[PDB]
Amino acid sequence: VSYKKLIHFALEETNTHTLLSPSPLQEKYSSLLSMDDKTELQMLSFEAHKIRLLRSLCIEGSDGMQVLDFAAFPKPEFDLPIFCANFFTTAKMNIIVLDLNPLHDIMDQEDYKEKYYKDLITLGLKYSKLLPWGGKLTSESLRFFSPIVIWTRFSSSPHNHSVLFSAFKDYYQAWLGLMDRSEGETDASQIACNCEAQHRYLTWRSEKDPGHGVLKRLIGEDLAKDVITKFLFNGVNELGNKTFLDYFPEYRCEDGKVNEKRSMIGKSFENRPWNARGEFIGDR
Ligand SMILES: C=CC1=C(C)/C(=C/c2[nH]c(/C=C3N=C(/C=C4\NC(=O)C(C)=C4C=C)C(C)=C\3CCC(=O)O)c(CCC(=O)O)c2C)NC1=O
Ligand SMILES: [Cl-]
Ligand SMILES: [Mg+2]
Repeated sequence: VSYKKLIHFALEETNTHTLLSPSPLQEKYSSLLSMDDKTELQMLSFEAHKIRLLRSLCIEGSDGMQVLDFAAFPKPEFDLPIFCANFFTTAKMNIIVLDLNPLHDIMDQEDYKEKYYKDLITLGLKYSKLLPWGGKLTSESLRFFSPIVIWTRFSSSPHNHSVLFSAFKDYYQAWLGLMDRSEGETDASQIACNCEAQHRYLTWRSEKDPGHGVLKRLIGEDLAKDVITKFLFNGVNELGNKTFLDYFPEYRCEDGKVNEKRSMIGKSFENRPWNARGEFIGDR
C-alpha cells in the first residue's frame, strides 16, 4: 500500500476543520536520501491555531519497506490527546501503533480519561476485533497509550491494509472532532503542566522509539539523531529543560549514561490490558 494516500487524506480533512499553515521546519526537513541512495525519506510539516506541529515522515524502499510516522502535537493551551500513527511495513509483515495518546495520566486519575475517551470506547471496540492485540510489548510504552490504542501485528494482504486505512481515517476524524471542542486553557499553571506532560512524552519517544535503529541504518547516526530530536519530536529541546534521566531515573546506568535497554521492566501484556468497556485490567 501507499501511506502517502493517508497523509493526503489527513491534510485535506484537517483543512475542513481549520486552516493549516506551513511549519518553518519545511525549509530544513523535506527530502532525504539514504546513504546508499536507494531509499527516500519524505517529510512534511504544518501548524494550525490549536496545533503546535503536524508532521509526517514517509519512507518507501525499493525492497518493499513502507513506513509512516504521522503525529499531531497540540499547543500547550489545548490539552488534546496527541494523534499518533506509526506503521512499519515490509513485503510480508506489518507492525502498527495507531492511537490518540493521552496527554495526561489515565491510569491513576479519572478526569482526563472521561473527558476524552468516554465516547470513543465503541470506536476502539470496532477495530480491536479486526486488528488483534500485537502481543507483549515494552511495558513503559503503556504509560503513553489510551484505552482505544490499536497495537497490532499482521501479515500483508489487501483486506488487512484496507482495514488499517479505514482505522486511520476513523481515528483521525475522531481526533479532529476532539479538536473542534478543545477550548484554550487560561490558567498559567495548567498550561505549564500541559507543557511538561508534552515535553516528557517527546523526551521518552526521542530516546526510545523503536524506529530509531532503522533511521540510523538509512541516513547514519548523526542525521538520524537530528531528524529525531528536531523534526519527529521537535519540542524536546524547546518545551523543557529536564533530561530523559530526570523523567525516567530507572534508566540511569552505573556510569550515569542511559541504559541501552529499551525497557527496564521488560516486555509484558500478552493480552490487551483494557476490557471491552475501556477499563484497565492489565496482567502480563
Ligand atoms: C509512546 C509511543 C510509542 C509508539 C508509537 C511505539 C511503537 C512500537 N514499534 C514497535 C516495533 C518496531 N518498529 C519498527 C520500525 C519503525 N517504527 C516506526 O514507528 C518508524 C517510523 C519506523 C522506521 C523508521 C521496527 C523495525 C520494529 C520491530 C523491531 C523492534 O522492536 O525494534 C513496537 C514493539 C516493540 C516494543 O514492544 O518495544 C512498538 C510498541 N511504541 C511507543 O512507545
Ligand atoms: Cl519482533
Ligand atoms: Mg547520497
